[PDB]
Amino acid sequence: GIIRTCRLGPDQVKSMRAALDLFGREFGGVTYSQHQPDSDYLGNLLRSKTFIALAAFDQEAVVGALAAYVLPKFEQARSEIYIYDLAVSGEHRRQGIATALINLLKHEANALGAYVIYVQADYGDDPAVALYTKLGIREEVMHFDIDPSTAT
Amino acid sequence: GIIRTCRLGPDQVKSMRAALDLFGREFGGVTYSQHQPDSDYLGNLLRSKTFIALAAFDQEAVVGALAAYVLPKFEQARSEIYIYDLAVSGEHRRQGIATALINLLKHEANALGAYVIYVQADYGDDPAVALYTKLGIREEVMHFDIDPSTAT
Ligand SMILES: CC(C)(COP(=O)(O)OP(=O)(O)OC[C@H]1O[C@@H](n2cnc3c(N)ncnc32)[C@H](O)[C@@H]1OP(=O)(O)O)[C@@H](O)C(=O)NCCC(=O)NCCS
Ligand SMILES: CC(C)(COP(=O)(O)OP(=O)(O)OC[C@H]1O[C@@H](n2cnc3c(N)ncnc32)[C@H](O)[C@@H]1OP(=O)(O)O)[C@@H](O)C(=O)NCCC(=O)NCCS
Repeated sequence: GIIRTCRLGPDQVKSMRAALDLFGREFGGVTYSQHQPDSDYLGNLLRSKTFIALAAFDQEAVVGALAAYVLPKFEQARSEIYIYDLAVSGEHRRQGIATALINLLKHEANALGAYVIYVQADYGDDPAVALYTKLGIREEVMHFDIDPSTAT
Repeated sequence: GIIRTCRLGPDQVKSMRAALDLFGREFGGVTYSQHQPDSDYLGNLLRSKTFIALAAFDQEAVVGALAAYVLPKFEQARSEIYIYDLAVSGEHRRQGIATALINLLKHEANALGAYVIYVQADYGDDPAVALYTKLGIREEVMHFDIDPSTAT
């Protein structure tokens, strides 16, 4: 029960595949565990300045993970970080794991001169909504999906 | 009134600064026109595979612009495109400009193997909401902002 948090680098594709499994198990979409990208693709993601993979380790086991994207802005020299997925092992809930990964993300943001971190949640994901409401400021917005298949 | 649409490259920082002015004027935030990043920063954005700047030209004038981010996914070898800003000159509305830039974005998505394009709107931006409702599928969601200043 000694938890370590870190940002994965491209030497850690093995721990990254294990974070992928955590997502699949926790979101029900094992979508995450078959059809995983090959090792070069994962390595290339971990090499980018614009993708942030964070993990919490129990021993060598991955018990929490967070994937976020850095969005370098165009109107001004500044950045925003967008949390895409965040999961914690079911056997490890209510132990501060999600909060520690978010805390590490803030340290990553500060190093990047990113001025805000933001994350989105569906109506009904009450854990998610409770966590983010404790940690940040809620706004409500609309999302639209567009199919590129219809290009003309 | 011959409109041309294209994706800017790093040789076109001049047209990109003009797209920045269109945003500032159209969103009221001229935030967009002072404090612009320097030319290397803009050039580096235009060099990335992960940032998409699209513009519509009347002569040499920029009359529409769209900034989007490609999000290479981690669970699977695939991508999503996230439209950040989209603006059209006030003297050029109701002429198909926004729709053409979105159409070009779909061609960019198809070339990238991106499978979806998505965009967000505030309750009350009825042009935006009407455009996106004609073009895609609305969902409603929550957004939370987190201040990295509080890292511990
Ligand atoms: C939400 C989740 C990240 C929680 O992780 P966690 O380590 O157990 O959270 P932490 O221990 O650091 O922080 C707990 C805080 O989150 C909130 N919360 C967490 N789980 C909750 C739950 N099951 N029910 C209600 N509120 C919850 C609370 O606000 C809580 O604060 P508190 O203990 O002071 O009341 C995750 O375990 C989960 O259950 N599902 C993943 C879904 C998700 O987060 N986002 C959508 C997937 S991308
Ligand atoms: C919204 C905006 C992109 C419209 O651009 P446009 O070139 O005039 O749009 P197009 O001519 O290609 O397409 C028109 C469609 O958009 C919708 N629409 C566009 N402007 C509208 C308006 N002012 N009022 C109501 N609906 C509008 C309609 O659905 C319309 O379809 P229709 O002509 O068949 O009824 C832009 O000009 C604007 O007014 N404000 C920018 C705000 C924004 O788009 N997003 C938030 C900023 S990031």
